[PDB]
Amino acid sequence: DPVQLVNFLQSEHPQTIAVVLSYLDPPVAAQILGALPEELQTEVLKRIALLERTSPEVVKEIERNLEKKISGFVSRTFSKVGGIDTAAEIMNNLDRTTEKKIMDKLVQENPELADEIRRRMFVFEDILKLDDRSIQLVLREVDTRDLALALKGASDELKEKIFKNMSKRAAALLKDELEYMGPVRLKDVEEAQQKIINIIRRLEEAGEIVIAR
Ligand SMILES: [Ca+2]
Ligand SMILES: [Ca+2]
Repeated sequence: DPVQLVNFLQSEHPQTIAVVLSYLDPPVAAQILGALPEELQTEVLKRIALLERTSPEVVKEIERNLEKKISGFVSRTFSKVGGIDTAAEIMNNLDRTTEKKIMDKLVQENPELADEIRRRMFVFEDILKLDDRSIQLVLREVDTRDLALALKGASDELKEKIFKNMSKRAAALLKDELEYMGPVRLKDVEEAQQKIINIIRRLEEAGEIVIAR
């Protein structure tokens, strides 16, 4: 059912439809053209054909911004390459014997790098490997809004590890807000989780807690 497309275009003038249809894959562009009112059809195609001779000023402006946005992505992504994030992602994907060997050597040789990589490897579910005191320390820094949102994207064992580390009442209160907030978007769960991730990272940066490995 493409139809919502047809109504969008139905009430436009031929040159605007020609401009709109030209940024599509031609089979899609044809399906839409075929469904447009019969009286508009021939003239839309004529305008599509003659579009590189008329050449609207809007087309160049669309390219001038398409160009800049793709350019900037390329510059932000590839001007510097590698780094601590890359290193962390690689270690998370290595076989356990290899990553223990690499981490073991870095604890001897360059201990602060090992720590940087350790912090950067941490991912939300790694809270399960934190000890109770560490979790308790993390909780007195995170607010209940941020925590509840973050757990809406969590497994039971994770939720349980949190519940065991708060007062018997505040656990029951937390369980309640999780039941009654409902619809939340992935984006909001991610940054809530990331807010917590940074707190865990800052606390280990200060030597307040240990991240297991
Ligand atoms: Ca980079
Ligand atoms: Ca440190």
